[PDB]
Amino acid sequence: NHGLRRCLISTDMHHIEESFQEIKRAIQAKDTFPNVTILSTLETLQIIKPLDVCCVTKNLLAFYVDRVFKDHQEPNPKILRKISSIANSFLYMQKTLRQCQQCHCRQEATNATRVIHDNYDQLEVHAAAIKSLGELDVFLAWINKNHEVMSSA
Ligand SMILES: *[C@@H]1O[C@H](CO)[C@@H](O)[C@H](O)[C@H]1NC(C)=O
Repeated sequence: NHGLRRCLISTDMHHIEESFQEIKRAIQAKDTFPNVTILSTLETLQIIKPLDVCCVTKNLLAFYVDRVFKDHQEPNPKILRKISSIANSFLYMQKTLRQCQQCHCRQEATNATRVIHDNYDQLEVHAAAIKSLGELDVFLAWINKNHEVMSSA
Protein backbone atom coordinates (compact mmCIF):
# COMPACT_ATOMS: atom_id res chain seq x y z
CA ASN A 1 0.00 0.00 0.00
CA HIS A 2 1.31 3.44 1.02
CA GLY A 3 3.32 1.62 3.69
CA LEU A 4 6.38 1.93 1.41
CA ARG A 5 6.78 5.24 3.21
CA ARG A 6 7.42 3.32 6.46
CA CYS A 7 10.59 1.44 5.41
CA LEU A 8 12.97 4.01 6.95
CA ILE A 9 11.08 4.75 10.11
CA SER A 10 13.85 3.05 12.06
CA THR A 11 16.31 5.54 10.61
CA ASP A 12 17.06 8.63 12.71
CA MET A 13 17.09 11.60 10.37
CA HIS A 14 18.44 13.76 13.09
CA HIS A 15 21.48 11.56 13.42
CA ILE A 16 22.38 11.93 9.75
CA GLU A 17 21.43 15.57 9.71
CA GLU A 18 23.64 16.33 12.61
CA SER A 19 26.70 14.46 11.28
CA PHE A 20 26.13 16.41 8.06
CA GLN A 21 25.70 19.77 9.69
CA GLU A 22 29.12 19.23 11.16
CA ILE A 23 30.90 19.20 7.77
CA LYS A 24 28.27 20.87 5.61
CA ARG A 25 30.18 24.13 5.43
CA ALA A 26 33.56 22.63 4.82
CA ILE A 27 32.20 20.34 2.05
CA GLN A 28 29.89 22.81 0.41
CA ALA A 29 32.70 25.34 0.40
CA LYS A 30 34.38 23.06 -2.09
CA ASP A 31 31.47 22.84 -4.54
CA THR A 32 33.00 24.11 -7.82
CA PHE A 33 29.72 24.41 -9.70
CA PRO A 34 27.28 26.15 -7.40
CA ASN A 35 24.84 27.23 -10.07
CA VAL A 36 23.96 23.59 -10.71
CA THR A 37 22.50 20.66 -8.69
CA ILE A 38 23.57 17.02 -9.13
CA LEU A 39 20.40 15.83 -7.42
CA SER A 40 18.30 17.91 -9.90
CA THR A 41 15.52 15.31 -9.91
CA LEU A 42 15.05 15.91 -6.19
CA GLU A 43 14.23 19.54 -6.79
CA THR A 44 11.28 18.68 -8.91
CA LEU A 45 8.14 16.90 -8.14
CA GLN A 46 8.75 14.16 -10.73
CA ILE A 47 9.00 11.44 -8.01
CA ILE A 48 6.15 11.65 -5.52
CA LYS A 49 4.12 8.49 -5.93
CA PRO A 50 4.84 5.70 -3.38
CA LEU A 51 6.23 3.16 -5.77
CA ASP A 52 8.45 5.64 -7.50
CA VAL A 53 9.70 7.08 -4.21
CA CYS A 54 10.70 3.67 -3.00
CA CYS A 55 12.59 2.89 -6.20
CA VAL A 56 14.40 6.25 -6.22
CA THR A 57 15.25 6.05 -2.56
CA LYS A 58 17.01 2.71 -3.03
CA ASN A 59 18.67 4.06 -6.19
CA LEU A 60 19.90 7.13 -4.39
CA LEU A 61 21.21 5.17 -1.48
CA ALA A 62 23.19 3.05 -3.93
CA PHE A 63 24.28 6.24 -5.73
CA TYR A 64 25.91 7.39 -2.53
CA VAL A 65 27.24 4.11 -1.30
CA ASP A 66 28.61 2.82 -4.58
CA ARG A 67 29.61 6.09 -6.17
CA VAL A 68 29.92 9.14 -3.97
CA PHE A 69 31.50 7.47 -0.91
CA LYS A 70 33.91 5.55 -3.10
CA ASP A 71 35.00 8.56 -5.05
CA HIS A 72 35.63 11.01 -2.31
CA GLN A 73 39.01 10.78 -0.70
CA GLU A 74 39.04 12.65 2.56
CA PRO A 75 42.43 13.63 4.04
CA ASN A 76 40.87 15.35 7.03
CA PRO A 77 40.18 12.68 9.68
CA LYS A 78 37.61 14.72 11.52
CA ILE A 79 35.62 15.24 8.31
CA LEU A 80 36.08 11.56 7.41
CA ARG A 81 34.71 10.45 10.72
CA LYS A 82 31.46 12.37 10.06
CA ILE A 83 31.11 11.14 6.54
CA SER A 84 31.69 7.53 7.87
CA SER A 85 28.84 7.96 10.24
CA ILE A 86 26.58 9.09 7.41
CA ALA A 87 27.79 6.20 5.32
CA ASN A 88 27.03 3.79 8.07
CA SER A 89 23.47 5.27 8.33
CA PHE A 90 22.96 4.80 4.60
CA LEU A 91 24.07 1.17 4.78
CA TYR A 92 21.45 0.76 7.51
CA MET A 93 18.81 2.49 5.41
CA GLN A 94 19.61 0.05 2.55
CA LYS A 95 19.31 -2.84 4.97
CA THR A 96 16.03 -1.58 6.22
CA LEU A 97 14.71 -1.06 2.74
CA ARG A 98 15.59 -4.56 1.77
CA GLN A 99 13.62 -5.94 4.76
CA CYS A 100 10.71 -3.86 3.53
CA GLN A 101 10.07 -4.21 -0.20
CA GLN A 102 7.32 -4.30 -4.13
CA CYS A 103 9.42 -1.18 -4.73
CA HIS A 104 9.90 -1.86 -8.50
CA CYS A 105 11.43 0.81 -10.78
CA ARG A 106 9.04 2.09 -13.51
CA GLN A 107 10.81 3.68 -16.45
CA GLU A 108 10.08 7.25 -15.14
CA ALA A 109 11.74 6.49 -11.78
CA THR A 110 14.65 4.89 -13.61
CA ASN A 111 15.09 7.89 -15.83
CA ALA A 112 14.85 10.34 -12.95
CA THR A 113 17.67 8.40 -11.41
CA ARG A 114 19.83 8.34 -14.55
CA VAL A 115 19.60 12.13 -14.80
CA ILE A 116 21.50 12.29 -11.50
CA HIS A 117 24.17 9.87 -12.61
CA ASP A 118 24.38 11.83 -15.78
CA ASN A 119 24.84 15.13 -13.93
CA TYR A 120 27.44 13.46 -11.75
CA ASP A 121 29.35 12.19 -14.74
CA GLN A 122 29.48 15.74 -16.13
CA LEU A 123 32.14 16.65 -13.58
CA GLU A 124 35.61 15.56 -12.67
CA VAL A 125 35.09 12.67 -10.28
CA HIS A 126 36.44 14.20 -7.10
CA ALA A 127 34.49 17.42 -7.70
CA ALA A 128 31.41 15.35 -8.45
CA ALA A 129 31.81 13.39 -5.22
CA ILE A 130 32.36 16.42 -3.02
CA LYS A 131 29.52 18.30 -4.63
CA SER A 132 27.20 15.31 -4.18
CA LEU A 133 28.36 15.14 -0.62
CA GLY A 134 27.39 18.79 -0.34
CA GLU A 135 23.90 18.07 -1.64
CA LEU A 136 23.16 15.65 1.20
CA ASP A 137 20.75 18.33 2.45
CA VAL A 138 18.79 18.05 -0.78
CA PHE A 139 18.75 14.29 -0.38
CA LEU A 140 17.68 14.42 3.32
CA ALA A 141 14.92 16.92 2.58
CA TRP A 142 13.58 14.65 -0.13
CA ILE A 143 13.71 11.57 2.10
CA ASN A 144 12.05 13.58 4.82
CA LYS A 145 9.13 14.68 2.63
CA ASN A 146 8.59 11.25 1.14
CA HIS A 147 9.00 8.88 4.12
CA GLU A 148 7.73 8.35 7.64
CA VAL A 149 11.12 8.86 9.21
CA MET A 150 12.02 9.17 12.79
CA SER A 151 13.66 12.17 14.39
CA SER A 152 15.33 12.39 17.78
CA ALA A 153 15.73 16.15 17.16
C1 LIG B 1 23.67 28.28 -14.36
O1 LIG B 1 24.50 29.46 -14.44
C2 LIG B 1 24.54 30.03 -15.76
C3 LIG B 1 25.60 31.11 -15.75
O2 LIG B 1 25.20 32.25 -16.50
C4 LIG B 1 23.17 30.59 -16.12
O3 LIG B 1 22.93 30.33 -17.49
C5 LIG B 1 22.07 29.96 -15.28
O4 LIG B 1 22.01 30.60 -14.01
C6 LIG B 1 22.35 28.48 -15.11
N1 LIG B 1 22.45 27.86 -16.42
C7 LIG B 1 22.14 26.57 -16.59
C8 LIG B 1 20.88 26.28 -17.40
O5 LIG B 1 22.81 25.65 -16.12
